[PDB]
Amino acid sequence: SGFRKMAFPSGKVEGCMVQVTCGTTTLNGLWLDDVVYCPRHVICTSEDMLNPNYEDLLIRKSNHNFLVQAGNVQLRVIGHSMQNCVLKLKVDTANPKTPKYKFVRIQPGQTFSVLACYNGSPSGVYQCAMRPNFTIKGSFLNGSCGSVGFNIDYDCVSFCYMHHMELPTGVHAGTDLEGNFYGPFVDRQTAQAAGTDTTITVNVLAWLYAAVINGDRWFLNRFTTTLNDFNLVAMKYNYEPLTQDHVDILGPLSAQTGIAVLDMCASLKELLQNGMNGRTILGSALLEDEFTPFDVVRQCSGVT
Amino acid sequence: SGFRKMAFPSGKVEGCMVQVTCGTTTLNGLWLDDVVYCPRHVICTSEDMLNPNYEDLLIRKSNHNFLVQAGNVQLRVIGHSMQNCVLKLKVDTANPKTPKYKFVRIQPGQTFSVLACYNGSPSGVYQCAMRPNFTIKGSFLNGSCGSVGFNIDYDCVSFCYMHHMELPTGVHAGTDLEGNFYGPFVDRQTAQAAGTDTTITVNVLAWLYAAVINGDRWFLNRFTTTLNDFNLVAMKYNYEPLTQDHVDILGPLSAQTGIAVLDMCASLKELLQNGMNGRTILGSALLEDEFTPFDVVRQCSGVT
Ligand SMILES: O=C1C[C@@](O)(C(=O)Nc2cncc3ccccc23)c2cc(Cl)ccc2N1
Ligand SMILES: O=C1C[C@@](O)(C(=O)Nc2cncc3ccccc23)c2cc(Cl)ccc2N1
Repeated sequence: SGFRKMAFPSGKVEGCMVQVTCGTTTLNGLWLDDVVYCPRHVICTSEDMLNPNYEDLLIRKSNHNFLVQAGNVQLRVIGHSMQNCVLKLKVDTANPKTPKYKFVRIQPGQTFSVLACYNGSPSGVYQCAMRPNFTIKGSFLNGSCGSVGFNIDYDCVSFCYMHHMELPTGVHAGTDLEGNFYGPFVDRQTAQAAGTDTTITVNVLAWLYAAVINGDRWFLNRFTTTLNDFNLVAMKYNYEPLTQDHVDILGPLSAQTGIAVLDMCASLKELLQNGMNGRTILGSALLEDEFTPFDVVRQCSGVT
Repeated sequence: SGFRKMAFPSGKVEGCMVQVTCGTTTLNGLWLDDVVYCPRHVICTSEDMLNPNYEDLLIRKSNHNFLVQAGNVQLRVIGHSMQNCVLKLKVDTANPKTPKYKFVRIQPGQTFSVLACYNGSPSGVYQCAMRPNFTIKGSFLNGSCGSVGFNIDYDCVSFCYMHHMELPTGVHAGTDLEGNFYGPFVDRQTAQAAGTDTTITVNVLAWLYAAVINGDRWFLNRFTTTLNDFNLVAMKYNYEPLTQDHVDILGPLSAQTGIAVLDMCASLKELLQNGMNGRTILGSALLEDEFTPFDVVRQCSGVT
């Protein structure tokens, strides 16, 4: 028992991290097969970042201007291309530590592990969620650019996120591995509005099921609700509306605990209207929305 | 910016995890050089665990009864010995993935990363603290035994914890890598009292400094205090007494923020006496004690 914000083991991703330098800018790159992926802002100077013309800036660059270092050995760049907001540097050596992998674009509300890196070196691993507004509440400093987000299914690493920037608000923005930003964000040093964020309702319900599985049951009540009634409350508290799709994904947890989804919704409704009254759930004094129903079942069943 | 409960990258430890079977019991082992370390309860049956005579039980076992599997290849056991609560299985092959390592016994209040494993396979990584009462609030299911806790300093892995058991209270207990339990715990299926736990005061102060570094400053007040006055409050709220040693370790954070340690103590005193009033600090509605002053500086400076 016990419930922790658990990240995937980072080993398969650590073997892919490289350092990419172009001019005076150094950031992280992801080496898979004979290709290194990194943010396209690696080609910028400080004056360029205010309004960069990436096409023009990349033209002034040659393969030899991209210094790729894997650990302490240098990689030879034989090709360069821009795909949306990432650069793909073709190297002459295939990474011998390339795991089985996929590039996937995650949906908001889904979770992933981030391997924070500096100078191509892994420094830490943490679990986070893609916010409904397409930002991530990470932990990233200057040089962290190029760090990736991923999920692991047995031996396959699904890369879903590459870190690009920190908005003036302190939240983080980035792309999938094809260079498409999640959200309305652009890779420019400009004020950018992230939308109104909401709480991931299905995840909070999954975490309430994890609390029940782990003995924390004080919040359970003698009430039930309807999807429509619950959603009136969810709207008032900036929670994502619950759909039958969310109810269906909560099926396994509803079966394991024997608590119908709408009964757990009623518990959540009372928690939202009345607060925690100074109590905690799984060691937290607020409602946690960074565990999906899949995460809760995985952790509560020990999937390796 | 941003502050996350970050674990160390688990790659160096994943390369050491093996599966150890003895009779019908399977748990995790740690393969370093030509030695596999695992909990000595691997030699027990269910009836044995109530009051095991480990010396007698181990006598009935031979090298060939210990099945050690690294990934999918079998290791040949050429020696077996019990050291306190761990078994050391000498194998004829040195682990080619053995990182530079040390066995260290951590002090209560210190933190470490856990690589949760099942059947010798890593399933997740999370950061936790050794509670002042020598328990850990982990996330462990049956089969997790043998999972280890560690810290990483550049290329050196300091192993500090091996998981042994879950107490009836849901908290976790285990040993250092020499088999010495942290706390009064014994490896028996018996009711065991963990002492009264306290909050790691120096860690909460470090986390308050991390909040200040990250912009969350609402809790800062126009007050100061003395070590003696603050400790009267710490005693009342089950917080560890603050010593000049803790003040000295907070030095770097006091210098970075320009907030004297006793001024931060006064902020903490008001937070303890008056609560959070429905506000949050670094996304948390309670006072976090699982980040040491070293963790805060490391994360806030990006040490790889
Ligand atoms: O300040 C910058 C540099 C930049 O490379 C960046 O934000 N990176 C970092 C990434 N993540 C977190 C950070 C925290 C502290 C400083 C830097 C961070 C950058 C890139 C873009 Cl596409 C737009 C604006 C900027 N503005
Ligand atoms: O139930 C048991 C089996 C035992 O191997 C154990 O607790 N392991 C597990 C370890 N960690 C978490 C768990 C959670 C759920 C079940 C098992 C857990 C065990 C070992 C000892 Cl030295 C004493 C009592 C016991 N009692």
